[PDB]
Amino acid sequence: GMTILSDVKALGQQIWLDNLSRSLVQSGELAQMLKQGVCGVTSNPAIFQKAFAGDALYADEVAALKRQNLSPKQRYETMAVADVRAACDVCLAEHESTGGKTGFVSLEVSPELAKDAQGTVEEARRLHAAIARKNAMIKVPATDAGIDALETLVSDGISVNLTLLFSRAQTLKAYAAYARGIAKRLAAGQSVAHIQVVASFFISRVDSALDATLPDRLKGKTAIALAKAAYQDWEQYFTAPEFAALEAQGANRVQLLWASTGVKNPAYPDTLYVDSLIGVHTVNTVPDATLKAFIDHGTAKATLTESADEARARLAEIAALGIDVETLAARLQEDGLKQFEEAFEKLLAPLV
Repeated sequence: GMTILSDVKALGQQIWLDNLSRSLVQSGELAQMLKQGVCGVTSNPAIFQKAFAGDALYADEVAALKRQNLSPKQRYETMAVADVRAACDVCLAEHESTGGKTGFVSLEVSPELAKDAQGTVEEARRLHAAIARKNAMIKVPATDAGIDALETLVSDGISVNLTLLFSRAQTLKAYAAYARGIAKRLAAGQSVAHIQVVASFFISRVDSALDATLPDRLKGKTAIALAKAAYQDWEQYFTAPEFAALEAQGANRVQLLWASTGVKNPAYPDTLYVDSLIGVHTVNTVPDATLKAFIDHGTAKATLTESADEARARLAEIAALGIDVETLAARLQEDGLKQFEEAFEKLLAPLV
């Protein structure tokens, strides 16, 4: 039942909604969710493409914006920033109640900037200022350029959702860049306690890529094993003396956020990813149908750290089979960027 969301909070994990639309906010539904245990919102270009295509409340907004001399990208941004700002207002009470630790809404920069660090910094600063809310996170793909940009944006005091992570190595690079930006701010005497970063590590895409050619004992197990190993890396990185020296001064840890947690293979229970990845100091962002499934028949248990030994053994067998998870991660990130760009171009076309 609905109290499972509160039960999961007690285990140290926030559950966010992986969807955003003008009607979700305007109808009052998002505000009711924030009272009933949803703790934040994520968007991406595919989410907006579907929202703009299907939500009736955009029609008048598009007609108004087509009366102005604006590029399709600025039409999109005016609509998207307005939804994000309205959602931030709904989530603000929650955000402020925890000292700025919860109640975030994420807006992703243009996919065409993914390999341009300076362009990414420029757009992220601009969108941060345009939303004008302390609980907005700018979402930035975790390419090498994105990790460069992350260090700068953190140095600038901006909260970031680093997305399209599939790699434990790349995630550790992101932690190091975060720590460099935090260290810069502390050395300059600037505040850090309100800077929040999440590392959105994708789940279902890994199993979708590998399962058809895996042996039976491994089907539907790789993504969870990778996530469990990533969380052990996280514990080790953030408790080490180097980060402890920063956390003593007010720095917040990065938190892992499980994304792509809707189950895509009907051979697996629809709550598989949410049930399997609950642990302290994490987030899981879920599409509506997965949130519904988890409320109905999910289980709140501290599963993320269970059986870490078996996770390691499975990842060792994945390597034994010749699957290089780092090569896979790069390919999955590249594919996700192409897919997001496809969705973005599809949403721009009706805005010309």
